[PDB]
Amino acid sequence: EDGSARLEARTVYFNRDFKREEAAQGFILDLRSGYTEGALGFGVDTLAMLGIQYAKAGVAGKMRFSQTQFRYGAMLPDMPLLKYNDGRLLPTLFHGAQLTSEEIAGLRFSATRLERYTAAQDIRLHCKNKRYACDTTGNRFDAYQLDYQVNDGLLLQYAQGGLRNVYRQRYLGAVGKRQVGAGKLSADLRWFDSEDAGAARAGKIDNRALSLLLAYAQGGHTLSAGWQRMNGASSMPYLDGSNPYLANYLQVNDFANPEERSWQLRYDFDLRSVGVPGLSFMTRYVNGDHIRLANGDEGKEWERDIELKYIVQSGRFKDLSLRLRNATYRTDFERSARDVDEVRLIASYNLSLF
Ligand SMILES: CCCCCCCCOCCOCCOCCOCCO
Ligand SMILES: [Ca+2]
Ligand SMILES: [Ca+2]
Repeated sequence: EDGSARLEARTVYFNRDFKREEAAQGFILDLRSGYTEGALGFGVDTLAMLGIQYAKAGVAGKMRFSQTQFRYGAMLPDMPLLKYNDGRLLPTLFHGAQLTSEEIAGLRFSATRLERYTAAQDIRLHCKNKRYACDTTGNRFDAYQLDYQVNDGLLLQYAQGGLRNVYRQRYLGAVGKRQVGAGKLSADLRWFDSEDAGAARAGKIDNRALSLLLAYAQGGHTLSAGWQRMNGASSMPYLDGSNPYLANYLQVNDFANPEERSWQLRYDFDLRSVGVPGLSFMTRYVNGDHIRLANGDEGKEWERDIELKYIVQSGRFKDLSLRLRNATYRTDFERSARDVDEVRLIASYNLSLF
């Protein structure tokens, strides 16, 4: 790029019913310099965050030549093996190195090694509901990825890596949109293959994760149907501070328990068409079963989400975002412990500093 600077103010109220509620104000500072002039360019990236008391700050250096770029330092990774999580006050912060290269157009290559992270400690296996032991650590996290954009309508994805001494994971993706005929048809195919690696600090891990999402969008209306399936002894592993990149990753639950199968229905409505621009509505529903409980029994769970988003169109407060997120989640196993109603209210404003 030729830079960007982005001061973000984030107001979030969060209510959970099992009761427990929280309110929070956050500030995210994101500065990406341009590159110095000359064949090999240099620049700097800086993250600063402030919450309520959380205070955190990052720097990364970057170089660039041709269509290739390297970065070292503080980082928000966004990729199939690690989707950084956007669902608390201040994002997670990883530390390490990233090389990307796209010298042949439509063919992108990426490599990434992560030493540390800040929710400033060592990288962790996500564990937040049991199975995988908590505080399972890896020395580093590596990923390598190849993106082939076959056409305007189709993108192929391979990726590979893992948390050293916990797990290795492979990934295939295929995304694409197609006009047909007044609206636009979309398919999103994701596959993950994971197993324990090295010392197996978590220890035995065995999982294949498949998800498929299909959408049809015409006017401001969008109907989406998803299908997700887990195979093997294990749940799908991923990093603490990330979300698993699956079709049925919802507000509260990931549907990625062992041997779990689930389906989703979702509807998105943009009311720019009814003449209330900046007003968007969403509702989705996932049903899951076939969970192999440590019990020996089968588990069933479902979740329904409702969302409202409003972007003010004009005024001093123009482009401020109001977002309402509601989750209802129920199981037939460990009901007290994991049933929830959740309400997230989010007010967010991005000031461009340039
Ligand atoms: C208990 C009803 C809560 C909200 C009612 C809204 C009904 C129309 O909106 C559709 C999405 O809401 C689904 C309701 O969630 C809990 C009941 O589950 C129904 C599954 O469709
Ligand atoms: Ca600059
Ligand atoms: Ca899980």
